Amino acid sequence: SHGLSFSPPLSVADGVVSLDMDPYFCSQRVSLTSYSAEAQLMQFRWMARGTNGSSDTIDMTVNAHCHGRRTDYMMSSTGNLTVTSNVVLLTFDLSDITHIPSDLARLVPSAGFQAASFPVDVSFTRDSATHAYQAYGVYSSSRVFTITFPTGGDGTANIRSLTVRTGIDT
Amino acid sequence: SHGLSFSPPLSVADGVVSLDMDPYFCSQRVSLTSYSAEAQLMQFRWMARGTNGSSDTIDMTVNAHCHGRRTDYMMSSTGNLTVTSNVVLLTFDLSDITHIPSDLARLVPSAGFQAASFPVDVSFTRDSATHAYQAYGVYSSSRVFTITFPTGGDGTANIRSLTVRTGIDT
Amino acid sequence: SHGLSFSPPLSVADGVVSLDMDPYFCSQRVSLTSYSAEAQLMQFRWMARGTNGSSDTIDMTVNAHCHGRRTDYMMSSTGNLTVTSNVVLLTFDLSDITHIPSDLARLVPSAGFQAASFPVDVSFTRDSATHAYQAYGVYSSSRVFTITFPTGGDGTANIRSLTVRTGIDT
Repeated sequence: SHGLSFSPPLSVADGVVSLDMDPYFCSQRVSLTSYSAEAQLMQFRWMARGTNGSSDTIDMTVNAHCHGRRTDYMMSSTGNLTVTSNVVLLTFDLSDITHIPSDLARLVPSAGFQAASFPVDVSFTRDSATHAYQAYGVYSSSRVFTITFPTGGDGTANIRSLTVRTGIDT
Repeated sequence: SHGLSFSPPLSVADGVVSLDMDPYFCSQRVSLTSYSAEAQLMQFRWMARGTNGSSDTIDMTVNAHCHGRRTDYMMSSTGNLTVTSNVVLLTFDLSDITHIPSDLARLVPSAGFQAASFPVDVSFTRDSATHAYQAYGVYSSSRVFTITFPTGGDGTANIRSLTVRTGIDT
Repeated sequence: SHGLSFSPPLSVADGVVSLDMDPYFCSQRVSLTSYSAEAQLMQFRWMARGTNGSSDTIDMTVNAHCHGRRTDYMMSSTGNLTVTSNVVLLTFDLSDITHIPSDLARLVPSAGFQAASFPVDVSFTRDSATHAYQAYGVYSSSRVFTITFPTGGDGTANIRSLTVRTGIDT
């Protein structure tokens, strides 16, 4: 007879058998329960880059609420973005963050999450009018996602008061 | 002495003891962590059925974002819905989907979830004005939920640009 | 040789080794999966207290959707709130709830969650105009959170139709 062996996330050390727990995901308070890691509200500025229908950049003030392995993004723009077409792509690369939090892992999506486009709420003012769209993002790599949204009209224009609301599973 | 026996989700095969993991819920990367299953953004059309305060139907364009065991619904209507009263019930039965994704399990709520009404965001235009409500749905069975919302006024009318935003735990 | 010992959330009773599961977080259906606890939609009234930029109180009609260890709050006000400044703090203490649900644990945030400010969506009408803000709350203790939001203008005024939308991890 072979004895008993323990496969991850089960482990054994000095006769004690344990469940190894990601504290951002789970903990025990006797029974197996939700995360024990402290939540963070991160505040930083993110320079987004127009990558299609714009060669412009725009500063976003970002509040990243990290709770368990959910990071929720609340972004607001200062400035006008120059658009050239009826659709624009705005790229969000982790290198274009100033500040940059130490828990950078809270801004990288899981491999599971990265596999699909995800919903992004977009609003902005163009020609004094408030536009609002159900847009979509997709990660191109683990550090970079691009959102795609309508500009409100055609040709060259300036969109202002850009808000972005979305979230990722990390 | 009886020995040791392992209760689900613990299991033993050839001396190796494991935690069986639903990959839509959890995985191990050494420690027990969040889901490893790939996210999906599903796109299909859903014919909703007025079931009270309407005998009409309306085509919805649905984006179902499946991430872990969360499915988030973003629906937008093409067409007018005929209403007859100040409140309407709109039924969403899985059989009235065209396309219909192969991972249909992503559109069935958990028994836990099904036990309560859940929040649904509803908006639409009636008489040129944009209405918006915090509405509620409830599953009648595991395949069928009905949302209940105000129509914006009284008697016969046509509501347009119907949006529905909600999510289910599957 | 010492034998094998089982650390929480693993446990052993009469030779049977188990994973103890918080049913609000997890269950087994063979593999380890999401919560099995029934969801609740709670409905109660909550008297909020102006604690800075107001010495007033305001009745909120609250719908608390409890699903797993997520509680989502949908609040709507009846009445005017008297404000005195350009920013207001509104306190939500569990003692000021009437009704008060028996599953009060669904309205206490986790120690993890409590550690950070969290996003709160606020809207209201002032001077006939509809204001809307991305606001923030923070728990001062496990029973009491305070939201902080702009009033829409300055000096004494009355804000009406106050809505509050937020959620907590419990």
